[PDB]
Amino acid sequence: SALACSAHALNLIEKRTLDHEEMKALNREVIEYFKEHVNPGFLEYRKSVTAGGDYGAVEWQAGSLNTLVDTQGQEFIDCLGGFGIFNVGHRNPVVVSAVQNQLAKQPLHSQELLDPLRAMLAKTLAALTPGKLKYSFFCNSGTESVEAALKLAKAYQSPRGKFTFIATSGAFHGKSLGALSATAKSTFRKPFMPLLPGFRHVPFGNIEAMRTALNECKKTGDDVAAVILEPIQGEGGVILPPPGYLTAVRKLCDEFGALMILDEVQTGMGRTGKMFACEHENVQPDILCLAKALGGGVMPIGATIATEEVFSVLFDNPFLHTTTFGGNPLACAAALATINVLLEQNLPAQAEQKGDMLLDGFRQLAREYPDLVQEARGKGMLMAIEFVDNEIGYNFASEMFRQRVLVAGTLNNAKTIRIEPPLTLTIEQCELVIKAARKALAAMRQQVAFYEILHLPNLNEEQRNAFIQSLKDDPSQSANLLAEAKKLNDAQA
Amino acid sequence: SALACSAHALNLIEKRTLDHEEMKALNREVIEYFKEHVNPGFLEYRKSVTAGGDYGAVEWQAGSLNTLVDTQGQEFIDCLGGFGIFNVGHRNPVVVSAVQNQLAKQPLHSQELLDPLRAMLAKTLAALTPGKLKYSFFCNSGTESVEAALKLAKAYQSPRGKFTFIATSGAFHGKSLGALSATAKSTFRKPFMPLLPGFRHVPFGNIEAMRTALNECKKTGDDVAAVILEPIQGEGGVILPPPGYLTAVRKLCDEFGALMILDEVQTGMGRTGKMFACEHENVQPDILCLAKALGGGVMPIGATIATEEVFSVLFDNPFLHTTTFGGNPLACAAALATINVLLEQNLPAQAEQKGDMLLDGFRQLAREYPDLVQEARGKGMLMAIEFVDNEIGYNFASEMFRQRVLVAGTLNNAKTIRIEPPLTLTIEQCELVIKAARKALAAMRQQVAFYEILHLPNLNEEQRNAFIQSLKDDPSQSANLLAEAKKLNDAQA
Amino acid sequence: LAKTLAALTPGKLKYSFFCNSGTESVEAALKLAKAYQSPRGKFTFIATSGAFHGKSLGALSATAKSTFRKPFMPLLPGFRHVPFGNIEAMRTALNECKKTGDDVAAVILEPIQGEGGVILPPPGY
Repeated sequence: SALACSAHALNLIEKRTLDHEEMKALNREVIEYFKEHVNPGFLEYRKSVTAGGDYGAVEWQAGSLNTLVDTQGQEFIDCLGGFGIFNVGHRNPVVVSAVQNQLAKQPLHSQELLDPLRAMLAKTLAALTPGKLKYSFFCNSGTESVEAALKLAKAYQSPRGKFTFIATSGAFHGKSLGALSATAKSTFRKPFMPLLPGFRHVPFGNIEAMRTALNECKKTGDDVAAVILEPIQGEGGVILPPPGYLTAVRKLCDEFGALMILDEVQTGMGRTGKMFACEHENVQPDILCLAKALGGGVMPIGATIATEEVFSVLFDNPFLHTTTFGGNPLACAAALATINVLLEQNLPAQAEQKGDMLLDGFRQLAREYPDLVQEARGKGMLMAIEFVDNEIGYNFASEMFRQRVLVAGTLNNAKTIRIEPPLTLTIEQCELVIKAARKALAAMRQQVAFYEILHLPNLNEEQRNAFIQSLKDDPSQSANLLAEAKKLNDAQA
Repeated sequence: SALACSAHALNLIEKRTLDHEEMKALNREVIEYFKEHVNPGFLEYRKSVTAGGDYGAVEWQAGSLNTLVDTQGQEFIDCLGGFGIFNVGHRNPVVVSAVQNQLAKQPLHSQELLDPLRAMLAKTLAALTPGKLKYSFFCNSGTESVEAALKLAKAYQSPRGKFTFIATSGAFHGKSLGALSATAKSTFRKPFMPLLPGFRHVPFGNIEAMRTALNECKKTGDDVAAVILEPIQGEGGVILPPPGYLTAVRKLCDEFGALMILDEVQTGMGRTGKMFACEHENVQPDILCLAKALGGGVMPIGATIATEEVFSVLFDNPFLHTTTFGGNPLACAAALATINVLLEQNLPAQAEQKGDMLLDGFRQLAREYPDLVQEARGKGMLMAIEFVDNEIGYNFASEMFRQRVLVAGTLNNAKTIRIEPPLTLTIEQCELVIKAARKALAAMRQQVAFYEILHLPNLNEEQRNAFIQSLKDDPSQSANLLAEAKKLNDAQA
Repeated sequence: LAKTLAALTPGKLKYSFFCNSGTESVEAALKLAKAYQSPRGKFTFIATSGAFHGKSLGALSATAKSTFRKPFMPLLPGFRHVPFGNIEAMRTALNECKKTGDDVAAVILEPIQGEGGVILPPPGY
């Protein structure tokens, strides 16, 4: 019965530790259900099952601020941070109690009485945001964030006869039909077409291009309502735009009277060094999208902050754009807690020193294995290593998973991996990571070399065997023996 | 500073009671901020400020399961239930601890490791849902619910060459651009047009119409992908469709190979008498949208449950439709708690007896004041009273607000008011409500009559004064004195 | 005529369709491209700014002047304009569309923009 299934899951919430067969039990239901009620695919493409072991790595509870412990007790260092969620770490004590307090009083609002925390957050965000960004709208996610932004721009610009929206190729903005009209990857968009009419993509980091789009549209009577872009393409592979770009986009917008929308969903809340990435070039957008880390990894939340000139649209009919759960008290709680922590222990500043020590650490590794890595890149605690193959990439992401270091990448989309550990990552865990990636890079180089030695056609078995022998006895020579085998295979060529 | 504003709001979370000037202080910031950072409009159109009093009615904390207490200590009976959110009441002790437990372990997931509660919920929902509905997708709201539904239908039906979507006039489904393409009110849609191409509306409760839409589209090569409707139009004014309709829609769909999407966002989780409204006619949709009350008024959540045949689309590329926060552990917690409570204290069954005692109670009041009410209507604990004017309606919703009974309606959209108290409303509070609405209906009838006596043109001041005199001395004669004044005004006519 | 035109036209141009005007000309062209390319999953059409191709709703979707188009919008979905004589631009349009899953059905242009003011494109264009 559903009554049955509810209770069994209800008692498991209460349980805090597990007998080894209580574990086995669990992991087998959880795989069983994932296959029959969730998606069977996540069992196919995820690194938690491929490299799971005998059992998958089913989540259990948070370890420290930076660690995660599965149902077997294995503790993982999070260098994923839920793709930019866990900026203040897992269960940050300051956020968890702000939530638990608010939970004692009133978790959600009535929707009729002026709820106080939504004012306080709207206020704080006004304070925290650059230039004339004043009004906040509150939703539940990063996609609802962008949607409302699109709606604001729309309601603003359509009376002025402007309907077209420029977005950028490689841009991600959300999976809901409205945001998916601005999101750019082929794969994500094609099945659900036709999407919103009038969304046109230009290359990212290309101001010369965006002028031509804004101008062509002008000429043909399809004038641009708004331009929407991320400060850094996060999912897009940690693409950094050319210095001056965001500033130059900002003028270009101002020149053509087009609203500028900044999707700071993955670069907001101090990840890139500054509280908002658009502060590195000190650029003020007309609209700013926030989410993910705004909810301190405790709560889900999305905020849309805009200038007064733009948010005015909603003033005369405030019900034009509502949401049911948006701005609920205990989500509010969470953010104010997160906003407080970020300014107190001043973690944007931490983001920049840990963010360069790490990244440098990776582009060093990247010089030492140019045969497995094209490049590493990032800005503050948002960074990514680009491998040569998805084969290799998924092999890196997977290898370290076993070294109990949790990074990105799935079975297929894995050519470039992303490193996004909490901003609260210690200097001790910082090395432990670059160390783990060095071991990982060694072992892969071993395997890569290993095959290389085998299809050497001119090389005979007698010689090949000598190399394979010294390879296993000395994996350090994986590069030397290789060169010696290739040099030998060419000798008999 | 933002650091400053964060802390002040942070300490207020900690505070549990307020000195009367600590109150005054609060309510004035909260109004001040709402005007300068949230919306000034909500101060114009909401009943919390118009009828606020000297101060507005700023929320503070939950009272009992059915009561809410503002910053002045005034306790309100919730006959709104957050528009169908608070189905198991405010802070239902069983939900709050399931949440607080899960909060001690891990609030959000890593997105790499198989999270156990999302299996358990996916499982339970499979159990709880009629027919072949098997797979659940998890999002954050009611709008994200429908969006994914639209996306499932799309990804299913577009390979089969079907792109058009029929929705119904009066339908509400969400404010995000995708759902807003199916949502039907003019007001909500117009500013943001052009929306998704290929959405066509037909009248609700009209099977004769929907045949013609499905057939016309067939003829013209624009074959219907899916039909989407609510079992009852909730926001649409508690519109009940003709018996047999939902069943007859279900065949019509099956006949034209069109997917049937049921928006049980506001009629789900036991409000109408059954766990899902589509069980009264025992109809199984291809897709089912859930939200609101699924989160036990503690958490925000949305679920999209579908048949295997349909959810298969996502199997081969499970990342086609993801969301960042969807299915997070502590939202999961909340639902399983809510699902458990609803089956335990068997509250759908409570919904039907309280839902008829109330509603009958209103259509009685409705016979006694036919000059202020056209009709009352509902199905289980979803019900609404329809007045004659928005003037009158906002006057009812507002009047009772002061009688500390919290109902729907805003300053303008208020012709029909909705009654949606928690399913945990006691029989004692049940009368207290019908009583409060009787007082309210009296006082309005007084005022209505009062003006009626004044523009009686043939009536002189001397006579008019006698009526006004007895009116104030005996408001019960408001009907009698009126008839006597009108009869007198006609005597001098 | 179908024969003669086959003779008169360069390369593998073989079949002629006959209509009544210059606008009906382009419309059918758009229709041919469409019926050809939509089974192959290609729906977008690149045209050029300054281009004139016709005043009927289909051709007017490819015609480019603001004045001529605005009152009758919304026109055919999926028509995007690039500057004329700019091969560097048209690559980016064809490529951006590729990336976003909106692959280009056909590109339509005049050899010289006539009404467009006798615009001559760069040699090689």
